[PDB]
Amino acid sequence: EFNILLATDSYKVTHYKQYPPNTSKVYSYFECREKKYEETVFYGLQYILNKYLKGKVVTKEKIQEAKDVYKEHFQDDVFNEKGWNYILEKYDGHLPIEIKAVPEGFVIPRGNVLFTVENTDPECYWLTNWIETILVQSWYPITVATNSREQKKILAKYLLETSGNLDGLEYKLHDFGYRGVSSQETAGIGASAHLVNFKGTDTVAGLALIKKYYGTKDPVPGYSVPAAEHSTITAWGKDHEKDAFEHIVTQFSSVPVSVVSDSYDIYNACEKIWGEDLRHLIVSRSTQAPLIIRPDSGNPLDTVLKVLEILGKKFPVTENSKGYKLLPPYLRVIQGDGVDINTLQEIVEGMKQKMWSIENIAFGSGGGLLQKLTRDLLNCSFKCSYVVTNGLGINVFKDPVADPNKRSKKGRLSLHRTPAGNFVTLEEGKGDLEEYGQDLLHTVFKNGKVTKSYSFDEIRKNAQLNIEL
Amino acid sequence: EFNILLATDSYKVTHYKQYPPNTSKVYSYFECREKKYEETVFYGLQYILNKYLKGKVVTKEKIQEAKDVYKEHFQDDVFNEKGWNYILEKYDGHLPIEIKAVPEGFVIPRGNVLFTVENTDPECYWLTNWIETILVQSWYPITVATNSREQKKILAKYLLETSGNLDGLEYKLHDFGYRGVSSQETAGIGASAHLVNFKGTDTVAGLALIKKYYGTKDPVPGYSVPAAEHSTITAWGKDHEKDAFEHIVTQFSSVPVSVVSDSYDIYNACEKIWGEDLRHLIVSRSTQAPLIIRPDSGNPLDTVLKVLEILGKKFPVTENSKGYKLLPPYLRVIQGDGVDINTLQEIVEGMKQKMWSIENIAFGSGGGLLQKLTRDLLNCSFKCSYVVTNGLGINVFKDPVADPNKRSKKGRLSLHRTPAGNFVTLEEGKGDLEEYGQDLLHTVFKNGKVTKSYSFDEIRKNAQLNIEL
Ligand SMILES: Cc1ccc(-n2cc3c(N4CCC[C@H](C(=O)NCc5ccc6sccc6c5)C4)ncnc3n2)cc1F
Ligand SMILES: Cc1ccc(-n2cc3c(N4CCC[C@H](C(=O)NCc5ccc6sccc6c5)C4)ncnc3n2)cc1F
Ligand SMILES: NC(=O)c1cccnc1
Ligand SMILES: NC(=O)c1cccnc1
Ligand SMILES: [Cl-]
Repeated sequence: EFNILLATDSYKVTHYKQYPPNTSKVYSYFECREKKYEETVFYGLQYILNKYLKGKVVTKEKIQEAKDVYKEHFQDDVFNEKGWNYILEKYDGHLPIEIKAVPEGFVIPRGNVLFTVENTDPECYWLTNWIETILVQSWYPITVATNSREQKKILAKYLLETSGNLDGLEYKLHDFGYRGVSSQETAGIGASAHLVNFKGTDTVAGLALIKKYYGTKDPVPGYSVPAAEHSTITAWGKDHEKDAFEHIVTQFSSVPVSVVSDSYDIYNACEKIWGEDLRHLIVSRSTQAPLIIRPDSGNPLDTVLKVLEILGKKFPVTENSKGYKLLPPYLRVIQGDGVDINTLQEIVEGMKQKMWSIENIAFGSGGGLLQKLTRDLLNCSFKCSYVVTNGLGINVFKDPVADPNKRSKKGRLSLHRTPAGNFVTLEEGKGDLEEYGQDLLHTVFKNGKVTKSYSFDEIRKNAQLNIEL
Repeated sequence: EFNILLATDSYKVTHYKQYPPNTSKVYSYFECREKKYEETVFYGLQYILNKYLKGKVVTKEKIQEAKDVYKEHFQDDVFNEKGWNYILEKYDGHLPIEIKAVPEGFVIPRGNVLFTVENTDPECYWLTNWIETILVQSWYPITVATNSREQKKILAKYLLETSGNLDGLEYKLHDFGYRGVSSQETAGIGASAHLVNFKGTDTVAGLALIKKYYGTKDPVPGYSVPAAEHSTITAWGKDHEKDAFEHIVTQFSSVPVSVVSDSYDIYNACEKIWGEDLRHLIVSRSTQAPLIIRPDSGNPLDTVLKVLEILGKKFPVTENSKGYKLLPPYLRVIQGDGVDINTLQEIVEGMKQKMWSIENIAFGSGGGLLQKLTRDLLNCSFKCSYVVTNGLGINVFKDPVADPNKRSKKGRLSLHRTPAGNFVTLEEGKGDLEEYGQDLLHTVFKNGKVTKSYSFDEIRKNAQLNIEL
């Protein structure tokens, strides 16, 4: 079982002896600091509140196990067994903490308060920063959702430019990162953060997380189609690649099917196997069940252009109303090797320069989508900004001399609409003056209970693009 | 509960229909492909075998749950219920799989088979690659352990050059990465891959993972010391940084204590507060309990050098037998910001040029140690190499025209010691010829049971550096 007593950085165990004497309150906030990723999607906190923070999280056994571990870990007795016993006996193991947060799915510019944490009992002044480590891991669902939405921005721009509309935009970036992430739990969290912006996923674990912690009107959060891998092609033997292709397309004749075609020679497969030997099987296919040719190797842009050029000469190409070339509706393409936000931009721009519509293509991303991201990318940070000591509050901050980018905000914080409809974070309790209207943070957690929640449908609506609205 | 049926890439649900008819065996292997990271530490598979693969992993309830999710996910009934029901009835939900692997902790050059997977029942030919996604996630503990051990090599070289020995080498790279990773489960896995090489960690989760899945003779795998964060300093007030310092070194007067000193001005704090105002508190400290000044900002190399020059002029420096300057034993330094393998190399090289011993310093790394890594880095791959169809085995592989690096191995594989003491992977069953001694691959899993396991103590032994030997 999970033990929140053992779910923190080791040094935090010793933090209670470091605060000034008579500290009654510790108040802290989370932000994506300014340093392009100018705006972030807030998503993932609700998962953490339910899975790890709500309910009876303290028991006598959990106190005892933390005791025994920390005695040997530090080779000394520094564990605050008294304060954890106080929480057990006084609150039946419920955390005396208040967390206020911007609604999930909201798109907020960099450098604004996203959530705040404070203790609701003077005796638990140390508890605020104890749970810093758990809460800061929200950087990851925030960064996946933000990085995924930025790629959707690129995709929407070139789809609209080459086709005249945004049809099928939500299926243009498909999650292929299950194997490429660091764990099963990461796969679920990251796939759900992708599904805030798109509908296509192969990481099954995201669907379960969404249903369990957020919910949707529809039965399934994400969708997928039948597809081949190298083992199901190569197992037929090198000389029988055509037999594998024919068997697979026939097996899924009425639904869309993706067939990786680069096992030996991608160019030969598109020109000779799909384009000649098996062309009859492809042309008969329905509009709703196209053959999706997937290259998996080589330079991502060079491969897509040569693949499209080959198919354009074996298959009937039309020109759409914007003047961009279109494969017949039974034939499409997916590029799922080496796709990240940077190469995605290079591919669609190169496709447009060669007059190919983005309608022809979808993208799969693995490591780029879920694994190649860090807390440093959006500068996610958690800092103390206000404490009460001897009954007097003081506005608290850091201001390192060698880096003004690491300066932290001062005092009690609030998030507001500006008169022009933008966002601003008010410092030093100044939101109490009511010059900017109402604080947009809501209490989402108080004294062990989740007090406000959002369905995954609300989050998706919140996270939409302007071009979509 | 965890459902193995919902723990794979979506398209693998459809793969049982794509293999050639009359296929009785699918045999697949894992390698860190060649393309410096010339050798990898094999670590982490035993965690996955116990947590996810062993025992009764299939139930009627699980099969039903999977059936309903996949019907909506694909908008088609494609799930192989008969195959999963066959496993329930014939083997009480135990997976008919055999996994052979190199012992954990072994240091193997790139491009060598590390483990193989095959089905043991002809009806379950599809199951070998169903569990590809689960197994491939071993890239992460392998990559953390490899990257951490390479940094230990760098540290070992420069400590030895500057001090004449390796005393304290195992404590020179400290895991700060708990908050910087993507999830709780990732934190446990990655911190345990670090403890294969070092003893210092602030990520408590990794300790429980080791004790539960690997084990140690010692009470705990990793250790830590009391340490301050910015909140415990800044909470005292901007004009009271000196009061916070003095309160903390007195609260932890008999154990080693790390104090972040860059809240406002790292160089003022070293020169004036530690250097003059609190110097008396410092000089009296024991060798066993030094003050560890920690800079958390600026250029990592420039800050460490300036910090050491400042301290060298306020405290009595000695010159060791190699001619390198040594702080007094009650005073040490830790750089725990912006540290990865590249900058770690720049720091110790810069310290050597300025004639500072590596004895003076340790390093703390967070994102670099546990989160800034991908499967691309060691090119961890899982590919099918052998199948039996119609009673005949055939050697299977991919060989994309665009990339020579993506070529896979052929046939049944074995791992051997060469005459010169190196390693070789024999293809096409040629290990049967017995010209190369015993296969170093061992059956670690068969038909639902873990058949050989290793203690964390033997893993640390296997992963030792040559310089340590
Ligand atoms: C693994 C994977 C599978 C499919 C898609 N995908 C669906 C698209 C879509 N839809 C959704 C289905 C009904 C309807 C539809 O016409 N389908 C067929 C279709 C159309 C275009 C493309 S391009 C690559 C595949 C494909 C398939 C509306 N519209 C636009 N682009 C879409 N891409 C992307 C993937 F990464
Ligand atoms: C968070 C943290 C804590 C300690 C270390 N750490 C211990 C070292 C060691 N030891 C081990 C303990 C007993 C004994 C010892 O002298 N201790 C105190 C000590 C000595 C050197 C240094 S340098 C930075 C900190 C520090 C502390 C022998 N020998 C060499 N270098 C060592 N670094 C590194 C960290 F990142
Ligand atoms: N459906 C796919 O093509 C896929 C899924 C997961 C990983 N790689 C590719
Ligand atoms: N002990 C430390 O100094 C520490 C731990 C975790 C994160 N940052 C710093
Ligand atoms: Cl209890």
